[PDB]
Amino acid sequence: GKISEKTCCPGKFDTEDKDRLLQLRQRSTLRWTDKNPCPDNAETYCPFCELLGRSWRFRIHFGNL
RNA sequence: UUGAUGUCACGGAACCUUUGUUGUCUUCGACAUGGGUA
Ligand SMILES: [Zn+2]
Repeated sequence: GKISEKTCCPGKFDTEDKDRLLQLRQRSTLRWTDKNPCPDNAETYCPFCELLGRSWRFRIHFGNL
């Protein structure tokens, strides 16, 4: 879970409005800590939650190839 | 030409069955051609 001096929480992969999602994850998620995910109203998010884009508005946007 | 907090599709052998095989003496004789003369 270390990345530089920071440590990543488990991320969040849990959506209440399931029917929005065309696909749902069937595989298990890899684990590295017992700690809970970052709060949904936090200001500061760990690097994994930045990569997830959880921090019309994107933080990391992938274009098509 | 995607939409985003969730994609094991490297998650799936074009695989399985089917005889290029059955039948046949390297033999042997009468035939071609269209008129001619009253
Ligand atoms: Zn986090």
